This record gives sequence, structure tokens and C-alpha cells, in this order.
Amino acid sequence: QTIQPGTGYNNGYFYSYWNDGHGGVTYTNGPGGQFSVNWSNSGNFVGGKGWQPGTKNKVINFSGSYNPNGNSYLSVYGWSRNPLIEYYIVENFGTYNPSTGATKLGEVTSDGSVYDIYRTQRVNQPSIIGTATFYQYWSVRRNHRSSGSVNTANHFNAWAQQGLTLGTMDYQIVAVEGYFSSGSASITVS
Repeated sequence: QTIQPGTGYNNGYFYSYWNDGHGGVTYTNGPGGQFSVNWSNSGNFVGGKGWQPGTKNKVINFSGSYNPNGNSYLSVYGWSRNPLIEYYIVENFGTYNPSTGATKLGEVTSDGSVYDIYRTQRVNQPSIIGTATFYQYWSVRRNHRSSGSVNTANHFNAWAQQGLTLGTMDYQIVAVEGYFSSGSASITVS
């Protein structure tokens, strides 16, 4: 069903939907691991389905249609505590590369493509434990796609070789983020 921002479980899957209050975004939970997002001249939002808690060796499958009209990205997104880390395994993006401004650490090959690895610090920013300072880790896929499988272990292992040691995994979802743009997406996670 179409819902306002919140979190919970739907048809077997955890979901999280958040927006900045701007307006112009419609998020709907669908059958199984499906979610749909339609937006038009939106603000900043993030929505998707997955697991709570996630794991360090989950193989995530996703398929569907991803049609951004401007700034937006499709990625595996989640958090870790001890250390506090916000991470992204970006599979596709619109007009803006989300890693712009982040520091490149290295590269990793996974699921049919090379990914560029970056990291950036967020100081006194909102987080799953409140206002805090933490790193944001990014794996950005070179060959964009809207369906496939992501072996998260390959990314966590590569990040560990670069010095990141994830601790307790919090939620882990396939998410569509939008940033003052328009678009539509219907994604099914499994």
C-alpha cells in the first residue's frame, strides 16, 4: 500500500521509506519484495525493501524497472554499528555520480563488473543512533544495470582490505534515492 514515511515489515521484507518533507514522492509497498516509487519535482527521499537485520554474506537479487529523470540512484544500502558506517553498493544512477567528492580507495570486481570504492566522512549528521560522525562507504558499479545479483561479501571483503571493519549489521535494503528530480521505479528484492 501507499504509505507515509516509516519502517516495518511487509510481505516478508523489511522496508524503510524516508523523505525530507518536500512533497512530490509516492512510495508504495507491493507484493513480496516489491516496492514502487513515483516522483515528480521531489525533494530528497530514500525508499526500499530488504532485511532487518542484514548480514555480511547476503546475496541480494533485484529486478524491475528503474527510470530516473534526473538526480537519483539505485543501490544496496545499509548501516553498521561499532563501527557506525553508512554504506552504498550503487548499481545504477541518473545524471549525477553519487561518489562525486568522495575519496577513491580502490577497485573490486563483483557480479560482472568492476566497482570503484570511495569513502567520505559525515560530521554531526543524522544516523541510526542519532547525531553522530561516521564514514560513508561506496562501491559504484561501472556497468549500470537495473536487475541482477549483488554478492555483498565481495564488497565487505574489499572494504576490509582497505581498512574498514564492519561490526554489527543493521538494516540492509535495495533502495531508490531521489534528489530534487522526477522518475519512476518498480523493484523486486529477493
